[PDB]
Amino acid sequence: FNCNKREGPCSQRSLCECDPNLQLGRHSDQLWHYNLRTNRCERGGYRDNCNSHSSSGACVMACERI
Amino acid sequence: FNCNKREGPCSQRSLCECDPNLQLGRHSDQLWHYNLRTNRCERGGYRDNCNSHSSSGACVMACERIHHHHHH
Repeated sequence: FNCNKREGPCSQRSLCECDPNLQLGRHSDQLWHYNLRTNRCERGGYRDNCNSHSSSGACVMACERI
Repeated sequence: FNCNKREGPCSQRSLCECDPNLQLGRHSDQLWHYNLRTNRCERGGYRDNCNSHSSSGACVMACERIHHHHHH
């Protein structure tokens, strides 16, 4: 399933299940990513990685589960 | 469709059809948004608006390419 925002769409799956450490595009400390091991969003994102989010609240809604 | 990223998911349509001027979350100069009238990705976006993108390339692919090809 696609993880590069430049190369195809990002499924709802991809937003949370893409490895956030894939260095796709420049890194930004103003973006956020979901950590599937901890079930928490954390600061930082690679801007062309499907698992990169524009805000913490965007990431929480997209990916964090109870 | 939903446009508030904090309150629900963003559909593929919402990425491109949400009004990019809707002031949902704090503005960021480094985000991008899609202008549906001109079919062009432009600089700036509001962090909690579904039409806010992490890079120009992300916006181009989702909106100038995919949405523009399919939406009718």
